[PDB]
Amino acid sequence: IWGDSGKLIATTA
Repeated sequence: IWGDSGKLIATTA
């Protein structure tokens, strides 16, 4: 996981 643990969609925010 490159950022969020679950829904991995933290591109701009």
